[PDB]
This record gives sequence, C-alpha cells and structure tokens, in this order.
Amino acid sequence: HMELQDVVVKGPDEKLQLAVFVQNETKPCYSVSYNGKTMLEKSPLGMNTNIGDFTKNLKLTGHSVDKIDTVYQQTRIKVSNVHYRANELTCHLENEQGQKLGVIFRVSDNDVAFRYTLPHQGGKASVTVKEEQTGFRFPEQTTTFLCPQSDAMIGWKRTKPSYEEEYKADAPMSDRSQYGHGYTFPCLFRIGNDGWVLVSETGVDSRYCGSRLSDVSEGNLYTVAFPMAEENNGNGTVAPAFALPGATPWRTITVGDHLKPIVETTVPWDVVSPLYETKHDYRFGRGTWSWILWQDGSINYDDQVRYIDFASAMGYEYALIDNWWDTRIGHQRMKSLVEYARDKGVELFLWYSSSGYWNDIEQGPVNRMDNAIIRKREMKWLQSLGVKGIKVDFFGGDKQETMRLYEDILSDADDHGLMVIFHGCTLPRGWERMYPNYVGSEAVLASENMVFNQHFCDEEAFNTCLHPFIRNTVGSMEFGGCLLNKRLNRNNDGGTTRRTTDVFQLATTVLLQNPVQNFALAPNNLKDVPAVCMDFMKRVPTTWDETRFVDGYPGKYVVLARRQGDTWYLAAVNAGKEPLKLKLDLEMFAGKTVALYKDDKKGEPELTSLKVKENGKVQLEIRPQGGILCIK
Ligand SMILES: [Ca+2]
Repeated sequence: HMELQDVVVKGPDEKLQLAVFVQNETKPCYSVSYNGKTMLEKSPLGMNTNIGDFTKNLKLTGHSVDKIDTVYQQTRIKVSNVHYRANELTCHLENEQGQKLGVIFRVSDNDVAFRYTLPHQGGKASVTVKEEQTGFRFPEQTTTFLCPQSDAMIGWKRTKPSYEEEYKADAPMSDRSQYGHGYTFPCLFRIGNDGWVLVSETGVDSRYCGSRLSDVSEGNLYTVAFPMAEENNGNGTVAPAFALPGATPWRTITVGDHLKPIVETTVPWDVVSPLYETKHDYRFGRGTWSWILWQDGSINYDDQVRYIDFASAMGYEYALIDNWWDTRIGHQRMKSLVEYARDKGVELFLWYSSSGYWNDIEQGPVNRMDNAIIRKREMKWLQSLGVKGIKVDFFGGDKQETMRLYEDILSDADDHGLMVIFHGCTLPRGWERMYPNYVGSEAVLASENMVFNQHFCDEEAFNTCLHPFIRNTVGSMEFGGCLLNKRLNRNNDGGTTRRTTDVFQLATTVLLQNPVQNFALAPNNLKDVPAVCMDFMKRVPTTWDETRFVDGYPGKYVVLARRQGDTWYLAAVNAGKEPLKLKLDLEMFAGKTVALYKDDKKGEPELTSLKVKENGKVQLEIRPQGGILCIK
C-alpha cells in the first residue's frame, strides 16, 4: 500500500533489507527487515553538532550505491579468513540551513554497519558532536538480553564503569536499567519468533568516544548515548571532537531468523582496517596465572618461580605476574625471574595499572602507563628484559580522553614489541584488526568473581551460555576460565565452591575465545585433577581458523565447533536444570572416530571414543552444569 521509503538497500542474498526515510519526515529514520519480517521498526538517525543540527527535517539530496567484494585475513578472532560481500548505500543529507551530512550503510547477508560522514564546510575544519539521535526501535513483542551500565566512580577504589555487570535473559523491553544509565554494548534482542538482533559498534579509536545504549523510551526505542560526565573522575569532556572531513564510528546490527549469524558475525572487523603495521611476529598461546587462585599472597619471587615451573611442565608459553609485583618483588629481581623463565622456555606478561589520576588504585605498579615519557621509559626496560606482554588495568571510562590513552598505550607497546591485554576496561571495538599487538580485553564479569563470590559460581553456567552469543561474539574476551580446582582457594579446601563439572570447564576453553589465555589452573592440579583433564589442557589451542554454530539458546545451553588447521573441536554445555538431549548433525566428523570427553553418570570426567556414521548423526545427553567435548 502506501510506502514512504526514500530508498532501499539489500544484502547480497536479499533476505536482509534496510529502508531509509528522510524526505518529508520530521525525524530522519531507517527500518530493517529480514525475510519479510520487521526486525527493526522506524529508528531515528542524525546528530546534534556545534557546526549545525542534523536532527530534524533533513533532505535527501542524492544517493549512490556500490558493491563490496574483498578478502581479508585476521588473526585473534573466531575465524582466520573472511570473504566480505556487501552492498553499500551512500546517502547525502542536508538540513534547512543547507549544511551537509553523509550516511553510509554497508549491508552483508546478516549485518548492517552504518556511519555518518561530515565534510569540510562553513569554513570549519573541526567539529564537536554534542549528541547522537541515532536509535534502534524494536517490534512490540521484543525481549532483551542486556547488562546495565553502572554509576560512575563506584565499585573497587572508584574504578567503575568497568563493563562488569550482570545480564537478564528474555527481559521485557519496559524494564528499567539497574542504575538508570542504560546498557553497554553489545546488546541482544529476541524479535518474538522472527529471530534475533545484536546491536553494537566498531571502529572506535582516539577520534571518538565509546558509546552505549540509553534506557528505553517510547516503549521500544534505544538511543545511542555518550559517556557520563562523572566518568574519569570528572576529567575530560563528554562530547567527541574531530577533524573535518571526518566520521562517526560504525553502528552495527547483526540480524537473522536464527542464532547462527549472531554467533558467526564478523562485522566488528568487516568495516575497519589496521591503523599501523607491525615489525613483530607476536606469538600467542597459554599462560599460568598465580593470582586468580592464590591471590595477593602469591605475588612473591618463590611462588612466581612455582608458576613459571608449572608453565614449563604444562608446556605453556607464558606466565602472568599480577598486581603488587613492583613493590613486593621489584624491578631488579624481575630480571632474574625473566632469565629463570627463559631457561625453562617460558616468557612473561607483567601487570600494570593504567591509572595515574582518576581513581584510588594503590596496587602497583601505578603511574607507569599514563605519561608517555614514563611509559616509553618503562617499555624500553621491558623490551631490554625481553618481557613479551603487559596486562593493563583500571581505566577511566568511555570518554575520548580514555580512548586516547588506550590507543597510545597500544602504539608505544608495539614500538617495543609488546602484546597488550586490557582489564578493568571497556568493550573492544574491532580492536584486533585495528591494532596488530592487541591480544584481548576483560570487559566482562571474569572468573575472578567466582573466586570472590559464591553467587557467580552458581551463575557460571548461565553466563557461559550467554557469552558466545553476546560479549565474546564481537571480540576477544580474557575470561581466565577453566577452574579445575573444586574449592577456589590456594589449598583447594576452602573459599567458594565450583558448581560445574571438569568437562564443563574443558569445554569452556573452546567456548570462550581469546588469543592469549591465562587459564585458572594451579600446580596442585597436576596431582588432584584426573589426568585426562590436564592432558587435554596440555593440547588446548587459543587461536582458530573457523567457528561454526551448531545449536543453543542464550543462557540455557550452547553448542559450537571451532577448527584449528585440520582439527575440529566441538564443545557444548548445559545451564538448564533438566538433562539436555541433543540430536546433532555434525558434518565435521563425517564417518570418523572422535575423541569424546563426557561427564560420567557420577559427574566425573571420562575420555572415550565415538564413531560418527556417514550421516553425521550424533546423539548426546548433557547433565545440568555439565558439558561435552568432541575432538578430531
Ligand atoms: Ca577486573
């Protein structure tokens, strides 16, 4: 009947369609459909800017279309080779004053990435974007899987926000956020029975701020919100500023009738490029990590010797030395520790606080990463020692000032051949491709919380069944998983109690992806953990060539297969309270004999063999809080 769209752009197979409404509309907007079903209703576009307003009553003066068809290679993500095929719509907009603004849509089969461009105009060479009107409006029956943005300057030593909040599964849209500050990316929506939508953003660097979703308004609308003024302890302004001609980051919409495109999406990397070339061949792998289970009491020379030895015995590439080391071990003895590790075929990652001036962190070393002079001095020392990586913690929030800090740290690091892990940090936004030496981020309730609180032990399976669909699907997640201890303290006889099985934990090494994995193993595990588990952990990969979603539902259960070289790893876990019965079609395992890790009826780990017939017909039952792993 009566159609108002100015122009329509489709994905290559034409299932995904995006329509644009600008002409004669008070508020410029777009809408999204998949297989003819409305996935996003009319959602606002535009922005408010210190050279002009692009919020209301725009004209679409013209448009252009192009076909993108390229191949790119990317390490440190869920797949190693991407054939990117999309259709690009460029819209040229004008406000009543005649000021100009571009909007670009790139639509692949199951993803939309869009951004604004601002040309040099009005004698202006720079701009401050006061606000984005950019929005996402959903069908009435839509439910949500969101974690809230916290207040600023709360939590441990006033270090929040730190992207460390809890989810609600299938929540009503009308629900109010826990703190009244909306939700951090990425954000998962179930469109009734018509499939799924994941909202995020990518290509955020020093030229913008990190963004998030507001609370709902009008019953169904989420608006792109800029960081809160109280972040970074009130230092630095909220509104992002950049040179003209310039652009906003990419807003991303992963949409499908199934969970498969959600899990397998590469849109955080589809629309960004490396910001520098590296001369270093960065080696990824596995680390031992004393602090997770042995905590602050482990930060001393002899215990670090113990974990270095443990890494050597495990054949692990790295050992992570955590907070307090500069004061309880010292820079001087660190050299002999590094030498000792090298003689054992082990290299080190060292913990640093990013923090200089915005919080109350005392754990050191502090003030070695915020000042470029001091930072480069430090990194020269690190490189001269042959330290291979750093873990940088406790950042100041989402303000562009903090983005500047992230990027500059990464750049100096690369100049000194150092890999970088971020903790106490924001969500990575396509950062693996943008930064050659980036090797992962926290931005999640990590395994440390299970050590801290029994609640997070009880919730482990639920969150594990969330991450492949949400947090981890858009980027590396340094979770610190695989706890083979039964009791989460040093002597394995106190503290919190793991609620999941060993095979669950093993499966979690495949489910949760990060290039440099610092697992929560401990030396005592070589004595008090069944040999098959430790044997597996000796062969665990941390990098992948391909990832295939097999089955699952967010927060309930998850089944995925990941390939390294010619070897396929299928991992599944169950967060339900009733046993889970799977009939799977596994092309992977053809007519082959696979190695099967399973919970025995008593819940203990068992390794057997399983013949998968030419039909690919596998059948399996998974106990609650349990898992299954197939390798061939
Ligand atoms: Ca943390």
